[PDB]
Order: sequence, then C-alpha cells, then structure tokens
Amino acid sequence: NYQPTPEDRFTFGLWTVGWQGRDPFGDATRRALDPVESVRRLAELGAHGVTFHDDDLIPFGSSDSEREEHVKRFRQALDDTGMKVPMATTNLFTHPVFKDGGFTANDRDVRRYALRKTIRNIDLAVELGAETYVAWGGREGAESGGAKDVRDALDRMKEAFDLLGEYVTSQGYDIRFAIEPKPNEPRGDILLPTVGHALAFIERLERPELYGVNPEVGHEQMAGLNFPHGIAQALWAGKLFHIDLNGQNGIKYDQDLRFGAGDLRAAFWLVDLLESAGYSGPRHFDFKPPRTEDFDGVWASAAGCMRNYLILKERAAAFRADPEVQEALRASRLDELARPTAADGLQALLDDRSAFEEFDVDAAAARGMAFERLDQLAMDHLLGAR
Repeated sequence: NYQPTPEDRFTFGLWTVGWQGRDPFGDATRRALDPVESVRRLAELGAHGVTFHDDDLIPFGSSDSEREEHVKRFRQALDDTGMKVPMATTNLFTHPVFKDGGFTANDRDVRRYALRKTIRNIDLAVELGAETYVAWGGREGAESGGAKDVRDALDRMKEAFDLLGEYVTSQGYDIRFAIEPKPNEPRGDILLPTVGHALAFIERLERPELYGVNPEVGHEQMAGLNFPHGIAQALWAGKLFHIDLNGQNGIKYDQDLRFGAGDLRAAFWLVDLLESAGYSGPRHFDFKPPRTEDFDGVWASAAGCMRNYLILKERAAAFRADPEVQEALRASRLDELARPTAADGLQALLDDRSAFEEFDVDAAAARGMAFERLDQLAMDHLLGAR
C-alpha cells in the first residue's frame, strides 16, 4: 500500500509542514509548530529526515544560550526518532535587510552580513550531519532595469560562492553546495532563473566541483519548462546534488502543492528518470499544505507527497520492465538514440556517401516514429489500465 520507509530517503523542510499559511493576501491559518513535534510526526509518517533554514530552527536574534537549547532539543528529537538532517540552508529573504538581496544586495555591508550569516549556519549544518547546503537566492534580482547591473551582480554572486567554497575547504568539510533556481517571486525577475542558468554559472566558480543544483519542480514550471528535461540536463552535467519535489498549477505564483499535484505526468516522468538514473540523494519535499487545512490536513498532505512518489515509482518501473514497452522503445529507435552518431570519426563520416549523396531522405522521412503508441503504453501504465 505504497508505505514510505526511511530507505526511500524522503525528507521535508521544517518550513513545509510548519508553514502557518500567510500568503500575499492572507494572515496565518495555523499555529507555529515546534521543530521537535514536526520531527516526531514526520518520522511516524515514514520520512527519512528533515531540513532547515537557520531561522526555522533558531529564532532570528536568539542569544547563544537560547540557540544552544533549540539545537539540544532538536538533536534529542533526531536521536529519539532516527531522523537525519541531509540538507540545510540560510534564510536570506525574509528579513527586511535582505530586501534587495543577500549576496547581490546593492549595499556592500548587507552582502558581507549575508555571507557571515550563511557561514555560521554551514557550521551548524555540518554538526547536524548535512551533506548538502542549499542556496535559494530569492531576493537576488530586480523589479526594474536600472536597479541591478546583472554582470556586476553575477560578479558579486561568484565572489560570494567562491568565499563559501574557500571556507568549506579551510575547515575540511565534506559538505557541498546546491543552488535552487527560481525565475521570479519575490523579485520581479530572479538571477539564475532556471536550472540551465545555475548550471552555467557554476562553471565559472573557482572550485566548480563543490557546487551543484537543487532544482524544484514548481520553479522550472513557473517558466513553462519541462522539469524532467531539466533534471536530465543536470544529471548529464553531474550536478543533481539534491532535488525539491512538489506540484505547481502552471505559470503562476509559486504554489508549492504536494508532490503529485499539478502536472501529474511530469511527476511520472520525473520519478521514472530519477529511479532509472539511480539518483541517490534525498527526495525532498519543498511544499506547503494549503492554508485551508488544519493539522490533520498538514500531515495528510505530507503523507500524500510520499505516497504519490511511490505510486509513480511502481508505474514507471512497470512501464520500463514491460516487454511490450521494450519492443515499442525499439520501434521508436530509442536504442539508436543511445548509440554514437559517428564513432567511425569525422573523416569516415565525410567519406560516407550513405550519409549524404546516397542518403534516401524520403525513405527515412516516411518512417513513422511510433511515439503515440509508446506514449499510450506509458499512459496505460500510469493509470493502471494494462
């Protein structure tokens, strides 16, 4: 019955199930959760672990003694449940000081503060066992053109990430960074707006091996992009360090619906890809139970995230293992796609008359791809209509 267990590596942010329900037009609908209670409840649902922003775990502005107590209690909850903390991140967005950014704020003093705030939490993340440190630059960007010279901002972004890499390395930490792209919201346009832009930027960092992406289903869908395709490019680049799973009702504000909601077939093809490719990182839900819900609905929504992943995993595996699908994949030449175009090399290609003067273009054009039959097999498998 699609029951999650820790081995499935499902994780949740404190801020997900803990979202009190404030939106741009509405006050909170639920009380705040104690992180200890969330750890407990998520463990009971079959989660593997939790994640946190600094300011989710330790109230902003806490004293050193308050901070120690928050962490002690959290550690006890982890120990009491067997939950892990595979990822952490910094809140560089909520507080008014970050209104023009953290790492790319126009004010230099804010940029320096953002780095110090991040570094302090990297140390805590390492103490709690995190393997990945996410950065979501939600305030990096602009509403107007003159406000932000993007080349200069990218210089500042690179400087910041390079400093963080220097810091990790200086401490002998094994933690790696993952940039979580988003195209807009809360800024009118956000820098590094997609998987692609983040992947490209990483290639210009001093130590690129320390950085990957943390793509989010809904964020790429806010640009109308194909999330599975972007994940495939991240995997191709060796950069899928972490992933955020949720749902999104098309090109709108970031909804953060439970995984499986929104574009269901994209969720199917995503799970197919992650499982086929042997992705071994967390299956992290960056979601928000809708503010219509009470706490029973919070936990139902969280459970549904995991359930939907597991249903989709079953159906994708059945699709790939079905003889009839394997035949259809050959009929559609997915086998040829995986073979080199020209392992014979350039000169041999240039000398091959079968590739040009004697290529029968009309006969090749007439060969149907058989993609609709393949896709209806995929649909039948998804729906359990085999």
